[PDB]
Amino acid sequence: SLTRIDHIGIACHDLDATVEFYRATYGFEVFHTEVNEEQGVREAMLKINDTSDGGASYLQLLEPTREDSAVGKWLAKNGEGVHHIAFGTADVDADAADIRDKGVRVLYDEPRRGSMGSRITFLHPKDCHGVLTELVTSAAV
Amino acid sequence: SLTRIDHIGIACHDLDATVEFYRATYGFEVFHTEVNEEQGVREAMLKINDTSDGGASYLQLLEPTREDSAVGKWLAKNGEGVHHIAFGTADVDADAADIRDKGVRVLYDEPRRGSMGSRITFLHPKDCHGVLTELVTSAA
Ligand SMILES: [Co+2]
Ligand SMILES: [Co+2]
Repeated sequence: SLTRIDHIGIACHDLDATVEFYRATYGFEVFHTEVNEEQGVREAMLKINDTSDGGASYLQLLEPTREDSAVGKWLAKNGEGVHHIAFGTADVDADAADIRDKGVRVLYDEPRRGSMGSRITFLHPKDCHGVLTELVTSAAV
Repeated sequence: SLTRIDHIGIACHDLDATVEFYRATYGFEVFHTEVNEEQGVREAMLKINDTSDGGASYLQLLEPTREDSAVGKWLAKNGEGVHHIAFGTADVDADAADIRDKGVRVLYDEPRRGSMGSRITFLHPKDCHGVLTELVTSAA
């Protein structure tokens, strides 16, 4: 079951400049930063609030680490801005299987590693009225 | 201060078809629907979760009622997709004034009515690294 907005993915050319913009303008601190070599992105999560399902809502600021990354190619085409939205669930595997069975294109055959040890998958934006959509389960405890 | 993600604003050609997609695919349902002739939209709010500041987070699906709308013009140029993000605050007026004073332009000189009797304003996307950013104070 999708029970929260987990994050908004925001692509930027310069992660350190964009992080400083969110910090200086709104007072939002970096919760966690990491590099995902497989995706070719450096990410900063800014925690905005906690959620009623036990999770949290973040801004996920993303910079490409190389030209051949999905995010680097998206930025070259569209400029900086909102890249994707993410919904949280206790069961990414079951939800992804349910949505694939409805005919939605699921970009990965199985969930992959995401921010802070999460497991994630994506839905094709052309099946989601133009919105690149991520499904997220937080790290297991 | 900005204490939650209040909503994601998603522009679409056909609100009813888009709502059915979110209902059928994710099991979301419509919390509130309204026609706003000032903004020139029809909008549906789908409540996804409650938030730790006492508010809630929504998807806001927006269809144009006329082509001379911020949203109607944006769809012609961009196609369907994410149009804005919105942050909740207890005092939209105070936070907009503080943010203007930092050099980020505010699109309205005074806040306007938004969905569900909220009080809203927007920050200029070219001052926000390409993200059209709304500030929202919910009704009592
Ligand atoms: Co993400
Ligand atoms: Co809005």
